[PDB]
Amino acid sequence: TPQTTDAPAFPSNRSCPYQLPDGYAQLRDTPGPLHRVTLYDGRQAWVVTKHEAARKLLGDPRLSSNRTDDNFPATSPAFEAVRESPQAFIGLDPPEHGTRRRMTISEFTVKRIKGMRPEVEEVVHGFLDEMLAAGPTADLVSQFALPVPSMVICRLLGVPYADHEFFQDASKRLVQSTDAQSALTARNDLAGYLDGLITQFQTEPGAGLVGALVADQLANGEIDREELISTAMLLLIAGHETTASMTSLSVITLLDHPEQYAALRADRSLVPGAVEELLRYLAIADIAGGRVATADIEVEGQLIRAGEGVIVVNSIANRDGTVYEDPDALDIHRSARHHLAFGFGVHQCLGQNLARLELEVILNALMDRVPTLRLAVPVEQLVLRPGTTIQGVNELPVTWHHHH
Ligand code: HEM
Ligand SMILES: N#C/C(=C1/SC[C@@H](c2ccccc2Cl)S1)n1ccnc1
Repeated sequence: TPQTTDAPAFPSNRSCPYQLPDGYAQLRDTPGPLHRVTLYDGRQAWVVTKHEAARKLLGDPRLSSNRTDDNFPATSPAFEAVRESPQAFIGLDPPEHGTRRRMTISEFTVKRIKGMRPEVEEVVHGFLDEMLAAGPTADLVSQFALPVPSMVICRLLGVPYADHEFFQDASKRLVQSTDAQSALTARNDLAGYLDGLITQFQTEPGAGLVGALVADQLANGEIDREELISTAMLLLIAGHETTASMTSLSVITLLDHPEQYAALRADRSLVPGAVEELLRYLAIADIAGGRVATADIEVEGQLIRAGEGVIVVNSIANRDGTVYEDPDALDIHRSARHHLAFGFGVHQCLGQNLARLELEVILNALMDRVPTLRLAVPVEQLVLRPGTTIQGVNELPVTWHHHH
């Protein structure tokens, strides 16, 4: 009795940091914008696997972002720690979505991100100062890739970096837990921490976005205290984990494509385009593609019924050869325009240009200060995170030429 199914298990795990899982390549190749999958609990759901259809469905308000809905597509038991939890605007639909998102946009404008560049460069070179002073070997994740965005997002939020070991540990536990209880505990750890910060700011107004939300919107009853906690937690976790993963995966990927890494070093005007290509190619945030239909939607002859879960798999859409010629070739010179690594539409990543700024500063700094950087272990020996979380590696051993 054959085991072939027409609803393969989803998600799949990467076997190479920068390649689609074998099962995803299969979905990429199968014609049609949609494909059935089976989630961890046996429920069937749709995945979107082509680029233009992914944009269209991300733009369709009939695909709700409401994670509290019973039919929202959960890809791991740990999701249940989010289904029964208060809801940042990543999980809201218009019109509620806009009222909450606009409370935070002032910290992520182009003018603010520009103003942050000297501060980001200082943080980047500070952690490189310390890592290089100590000499190889080092774990790039714990010594550089994680602390840099953590320090940056703490200052943006007004979260004291002195507490970094606490919330770095909680952030990891929340995002990578494979059971609801572990994720729920980390959620509650972070919430209790953030609730105390709020009360402190009500005594002594503080800097940063959390300080501003306490002094203004909270004081005016325009955001619930618990929504403020959920909102700060979203930005804190998003600010830590995603950028850190782009750094480690970009280093791995660039060292596996030395001709392009050399071309990048030789002409730094290529770095912004290289960042876009790396974002398209590494597409680390499929876990951010879940949707639930609130009405029937006809998609190129296929029918999404009201109440069905839909996952917009931007990593697969980003390998659509009708948009990106030879889509599985890394090409830092190609047009990676219109990639979906940050989503599309009303929920397109609030932090996208901070992430672009941090990756540019980081790649230039590594090429400037550590041109002899190389992995200290074979790529095959790295441990990749599973497809139920943000893609990446939890450790990245590196070495380099030690200058005394
Ligand atoms: C390379 C790094 C990053 C990637 C690949 C990424 C990816 C994404 C994606 C795909 C979405 C859309 C989710 C959806 O449609 O439901 C999203 C939304 C979001 N991201 Fe990021 N992100 C990154 C970095 C950041 C950073 C540094 C922040 C800083 C706070 C951040 C904050 C957010 C927020 C707040 C949202 C929700 C926006 C909304 O619902 O209106 N992200 N991100
Ligand atoms: N989607 C998404 C996304 C997230 S980071 C915070 C994640 C989270 C997971 C489980 C429980 C609570 C929370 Cl708050 S969900 N992200 C990543 C980059 N930009 C946005």
